[PDB]
Amino acid sequence: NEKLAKKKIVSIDAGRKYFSPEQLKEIIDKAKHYGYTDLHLLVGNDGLRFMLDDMSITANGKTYASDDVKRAIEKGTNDYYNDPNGNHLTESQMTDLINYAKDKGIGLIPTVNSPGHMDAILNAMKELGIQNPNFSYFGKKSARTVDLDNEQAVAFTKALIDKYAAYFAKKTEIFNIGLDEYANDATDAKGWSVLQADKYYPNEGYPVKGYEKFIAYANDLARIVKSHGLKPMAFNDGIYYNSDTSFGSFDKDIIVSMWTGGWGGYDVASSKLLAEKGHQILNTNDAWYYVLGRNADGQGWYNLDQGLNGIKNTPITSVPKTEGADIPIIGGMVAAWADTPSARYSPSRLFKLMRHFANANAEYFAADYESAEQALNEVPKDLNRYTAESVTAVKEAEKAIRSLDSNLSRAQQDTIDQAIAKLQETVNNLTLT
Ligand SMILES: CC(=O)N[C@H]1/C(=N/O)O[C@H](CO)[C@@H](O)[C@@H]1O
Ligand SMILES: CC(=O)N[C@H]1/C(=N/O)O[C@H](CO)[C@@H](O)[C@@H]1O
Ligand SMILES: [Mg+2]
Ligand SMILES: [Mg+2]
Repeated sequence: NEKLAKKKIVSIDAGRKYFSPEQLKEIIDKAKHYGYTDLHLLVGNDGLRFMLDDMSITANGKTYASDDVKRAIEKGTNDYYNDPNGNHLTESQMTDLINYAKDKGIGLIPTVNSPGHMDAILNAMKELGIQNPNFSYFGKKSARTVDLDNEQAVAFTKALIDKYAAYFAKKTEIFNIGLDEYANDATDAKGWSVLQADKYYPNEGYPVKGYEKFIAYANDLARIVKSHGLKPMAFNDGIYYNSDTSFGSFDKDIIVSMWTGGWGGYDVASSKLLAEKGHQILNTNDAWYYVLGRNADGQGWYNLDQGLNGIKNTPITSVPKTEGADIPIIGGMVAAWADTPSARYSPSRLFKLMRHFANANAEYFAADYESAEQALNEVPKDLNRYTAESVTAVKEAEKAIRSLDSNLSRAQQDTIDQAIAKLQETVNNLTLT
């Protein structure tokens, strides 16, 4: 029961790349079928591909008009990637999508990423007329990351997150504020080091109070999200980067999506340290990542074969960087990404990844009762014209299906399937008096 109670989530990068309501519905269908609990839909991730009906934003002592914010975001997204399939989901489409998922017992968790992976928002701010929103590192400007010294750019971004969080209030549980990979383009993936550097290496031109300002920013977004009754979530890499607790403390109410154990020269906090600090953890192990278009061995990092191997070899309970500690989890999340958003989206490949994650951790995933429900619906309603003996058999087989534990896992699917087969057999054996 502890296993089935955890979240099982599929994540889809619909920030970089357009996904239609139809495509997303198909993903929800498969998520439900395979025993998942939630769809994690990035809508702000480099591109920004979700537009509310009212996008007016009040910040910087004015209001930026809804139609101007919309045009600025559409344009800004296209400058990142002008997807021939579409630009953004509308509010009507999102509301319907959330309802469609809810009716299948699937939750939706959105991400609108900042202060990194926000290319489109930075573009949109410039189109509105806000100056120099981008972070720069010794003359190299980030296309993805806002400068936390820029009060006007920061105020706008916070007000945009508030606007989205207000929409998602009461229709979702968790809002992912992201926070991953600060200035990864401008700093060669050393952005957290750069933000912390001035404290330890002063008078060398590193950003003054960089990391301290990042903690304040993260905590302000957390406050914003919490005000709407949503649980804030964020990726782990910048949270106590280098295990450094001396700059300040992160809001404990931020759920940590633990996706990386770090790499050479990129020393992230262990999941042990994060749990000890009082954060709940969603295991988002990059062992299971799939980047669209990288479809076989040799086709690059996070290719489909690598992800399928990661799923086979790294269970849902194996969290990045545990230090050998027992790390509790709220659930696990397998993620598909669109780093090259011109890549073809292949539903079958995504569904293979999803199916493998479910099968490899089958005790955690809900069983499928849909065919059992259908089988019961197909039983002839009136049995009077059949022999007592053949009728009793059908009634007992029906009882057997209705008696199944309603909380079986995917590991126990055969119990359900055998019960369906028995009912079908007894119905075919009904004999006219
Ligand atoms: C908003 C919406 O379309 N809801 C439908 C639905 N959402 O998943 O599928 C159910 C069947 O599974 C239908 O009974 C619901 O009417
Ligand atoms: C939290 C996270 O996963 N961040 C990035 C990532 N960094 O290595 O890997 C993915 C796959 O390349 C990218 O799509 C993500 O934007
Ligand atoms: Mg650009
Ligand atoms: Mg009926």
